[PDB]
Amino acid sequence: GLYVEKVSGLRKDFIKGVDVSSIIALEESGVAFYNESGKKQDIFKTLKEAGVNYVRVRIWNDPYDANGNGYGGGNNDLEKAIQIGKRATANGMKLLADFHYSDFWADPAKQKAPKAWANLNFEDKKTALYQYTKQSLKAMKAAGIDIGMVQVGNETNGGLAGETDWAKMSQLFNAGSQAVRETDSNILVALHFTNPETSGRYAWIAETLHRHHVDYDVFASSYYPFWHGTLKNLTSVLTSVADTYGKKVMVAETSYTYTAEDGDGHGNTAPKNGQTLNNPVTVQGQANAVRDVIQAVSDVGEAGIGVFYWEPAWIPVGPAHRLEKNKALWETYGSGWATSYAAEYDPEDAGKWFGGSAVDNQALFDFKGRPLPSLHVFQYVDTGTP
Ligand SMILES: [Ca+2]
Repeated sequence: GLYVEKVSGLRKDFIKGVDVSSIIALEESGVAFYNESGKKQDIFKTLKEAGVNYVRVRIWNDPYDANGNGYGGGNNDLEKAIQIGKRATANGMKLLADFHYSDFWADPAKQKAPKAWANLNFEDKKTALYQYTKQSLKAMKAAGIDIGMVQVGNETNGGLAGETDWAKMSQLFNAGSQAVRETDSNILVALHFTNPETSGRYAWIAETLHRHHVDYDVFASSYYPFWHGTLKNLTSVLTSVADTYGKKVMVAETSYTYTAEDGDGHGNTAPKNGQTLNNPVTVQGQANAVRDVIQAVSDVGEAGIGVFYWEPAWIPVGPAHRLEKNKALWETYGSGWATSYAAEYDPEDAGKWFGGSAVDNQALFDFKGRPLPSLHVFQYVDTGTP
């Protein structure tokens, strides 16, 4: 019994995607997913029947230490990207290649360059980034993966591949963009930013990108109601970018908590005090959250092309009361957000906060790998619930 009010004015070709980057690590850890009926089934087939038509995957250059131990977080590299890509294509879903251009998590605070580009002069790093993108894409193409979109960077609010100067950042952006353009004209190029609540932040970035002639088609944004202000602001701030620079807009990342419980043993990101919780922390609440973001992006008009749910299947590898036994898995398969081996690259965070999943209570599947009714949100927004 899940209610979802039809999204008014939702376009038929609206992108409904999910980012299941951790799916491979979880699978190797023994985690399994089922369907409505309760029978074991490939998550990708389940996602398809749910109305999902796009899949996002993060890609790190070298998410491993000198000895080959994954930093965790899914150990996402070009290899896993292709594995995931192939499966998505096999299920009639486009792929969104999200290049972090880093060996590990990239966000508004961490934009470290791949160890390989560690000490390279800007000129050489620029050409390296172009090569990497070009090779990576050609590789995916060879595997026969349907690539529909490419993200040049992840939440590049203040940096990219060790670069923090917007003049040099723009050049790296075009470098990656150039590779995409040469690979296929139909592929959309997107830049990803976050923190839309910051007064005039997106307006400034849009203008800056334009001043440096950065060639991109989609202006993507993250959206987590816990900290990113109101949906009215999101819609508004994105509409400006669209109207003023004629770019398509979209939400690259978003999610919500369906339970306050942590069934993994590793403390979760939400919910917590100080965080904004406009919807109840329940399956219905989570569905409302997603349905509203879709509405918010749709209200942008022609420019709003889609929404991406972030990690809807990063469920626990085992019960919370097996912490010790889980730690083993997280460490061996990198099925957690980070492994101790990531300390060499990020001694700050992952260095002494490595562990399991922090978003298992924000998935569309339960702790047992079974789909929650909130997974049907992707269909209901079209018609609604009887
Ligand atoms: Ca957890």
